[PDB]
Amino acid sequence: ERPDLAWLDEVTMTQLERNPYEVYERLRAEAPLAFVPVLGSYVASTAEVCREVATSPDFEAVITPAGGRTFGHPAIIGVNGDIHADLRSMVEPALQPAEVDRWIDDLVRPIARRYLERFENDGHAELVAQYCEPVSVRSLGDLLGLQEVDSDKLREWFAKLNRSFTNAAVDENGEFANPEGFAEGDQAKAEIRAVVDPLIDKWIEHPDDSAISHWLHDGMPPGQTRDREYIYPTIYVYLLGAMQEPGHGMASTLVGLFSRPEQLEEVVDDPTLIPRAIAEGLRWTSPIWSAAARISTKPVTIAGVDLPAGTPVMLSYGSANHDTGKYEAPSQYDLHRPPLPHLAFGAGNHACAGIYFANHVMRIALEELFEAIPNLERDTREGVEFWGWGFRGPTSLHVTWEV
Ligand code: HEM
Ligand SMILES: COc1ccccc1O
Repeated sequence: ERPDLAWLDEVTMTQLERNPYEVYERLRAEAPLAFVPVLGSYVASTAEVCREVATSPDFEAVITPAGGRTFGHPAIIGVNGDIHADLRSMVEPALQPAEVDRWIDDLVRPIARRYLERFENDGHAELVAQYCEPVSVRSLGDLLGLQEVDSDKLREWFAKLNRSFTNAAVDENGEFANPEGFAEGDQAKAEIRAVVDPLIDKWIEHPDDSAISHWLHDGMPPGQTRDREYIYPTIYVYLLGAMQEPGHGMASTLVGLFSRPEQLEEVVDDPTLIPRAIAEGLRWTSPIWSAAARISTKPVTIAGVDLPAGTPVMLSYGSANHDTGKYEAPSQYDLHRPPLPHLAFGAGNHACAGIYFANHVMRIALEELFEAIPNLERDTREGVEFWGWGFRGPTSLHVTWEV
């Protein structure tokens, strides 16, 4: 429909998943808000357009079509009004900074040590599967009340929900081009129900200090609980992004540091620099790269485009965090970049609710790793591939150390 962008017709889902950067570099220059045919949606590629859409009074929350097919209703990321207010009040207590500070160290640090103890003397490791992912899911899983769900299973669930949620390709008629791509999402949800339904049964009659027990009971009249069908979509929100992204953030940070060996040494020498390294890592490869969206509630003009009411816009925060109007050489990792606002946690009233928790999980994990293996080296016999358009991170991170 937009003639000068006819090249967008030839962009593929696989290309966006393998490497979205060239297409989005072109988008940021030619059309900060652009309809991408294979995604079937407008996409916002620049920091200005992403932040405007995420905070605009003329936009409200929505899930991308494949995300809605995966999570259903009411997922906290895609609802508004009183429902959203209730779901926010539901998840917020255990994420409050003063509360996190009470227990985050006794939570994450023994978990990090346990996973490190399995390989820290091996001299070689694949840190995504052996460390970054297990620490992320074990920390959150224990907080939720899923202590007895093995980290292998939690990692499998977030991988299947990832692929279902991002099964976004549409054909010439706007229909999903890969309809069998949702089946492993459906299978993951079926497995989650068989595991979590008996836990919910128990928590209803015998509440405890797990987060999910508090989702059932907090703020309810005496003897009442939130119906499980009302909270499961937000459980799924957690079992995808909240489980996956701290691991993505850690690993992308390590990859960025390895690309600046002078800066990796600095951080290992002075671990007070770990929060700064993580912040740049999230800017450099944003874990929730283009999974979020908003929908317009009235006619609105964005980046010169007159959008009718009811128009979805995908928020490609990962591209926004490479906006060359904001950063110098944003494709390069630079620990010493001046700290600026970034959009890796989103913006607006649907901005990330778990920032403080997530940053601590990533910080403690990297502190323990560098203490256990100060001579960590990237295994340059293998290259690092990143995968994902909706959610993005390294598929593996092979490392060595002397020893
Ligand atoms: C580095 C790790 C993480 C990153 C980069 C991240 C990023 C994001 C992003 C981009 C969104 C959508 C924001 C928007 O649409 O504008 C989001 C939403 C959310 N995240 Fe985080 N997230 C991370 C970890 C976590 C963790 C560990 C939790 C929970 C313990 C969590 C809880 C939530 C919740 C509840 C929402 C929904 C907020 C709402 O819709 O009102 N996140 N996150
Ligand atoms: C925090 O988890 C998510 C955020 C945005 C989209 C999907 C998620 O699971």
